Amino acid sequence: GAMSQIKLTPEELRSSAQKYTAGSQQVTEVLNLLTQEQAVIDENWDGSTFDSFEAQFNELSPKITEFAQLLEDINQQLLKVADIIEQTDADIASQISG
Amino acid sequence: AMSQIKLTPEELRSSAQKYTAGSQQVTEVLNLLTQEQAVIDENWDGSTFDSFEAQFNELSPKITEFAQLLEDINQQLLKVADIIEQTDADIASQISG
Repeated sequence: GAMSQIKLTPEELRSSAQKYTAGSQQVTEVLNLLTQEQAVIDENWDGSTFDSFEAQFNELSPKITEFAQLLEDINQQLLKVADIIEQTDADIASQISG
Repeated sequence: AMSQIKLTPEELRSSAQKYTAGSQQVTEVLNLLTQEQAVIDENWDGSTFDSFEAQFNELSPKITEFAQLLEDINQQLLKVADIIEQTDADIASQISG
């Protein structure tokens, strides 16, 4: 099971996790910023010139939100797994006598 | 249809900069974490992480498309700013001359 299958240490799992949460946050910020820019362009440039970019942005936008959410979910899984593994090491050290 | 475009060339260019910067940032995150997904895959035997792998893989091409869209918007904003800037110059010269 996992104790056999996982080769990353708790520390390695935590270092990987940090990359995912930082990327989640960065993606969210980009999307939030450019959502505002899209609205500014829409309001301050009358007509249909950017209608196709508007539709494409709006179609992709929820995928970007999902991606940010996925990256954060992965951070949480890796942190939780790291804690379970670290406690396993401690429990073997305390409970096993060999 | 009004002809008026309320954003000035300078304003259009400031917005374009945000699109291309955002594009780069999204691509960097996808690059870094594509590589980290392969680390996890190689260092976690079996199928336990398979769903997170599938979820990442399904979204990845959309992320690449998004980053390209952002670059495309940048490019067209710069093009429109240049058209407007010439027009502004031609009107200013016409009125002053």
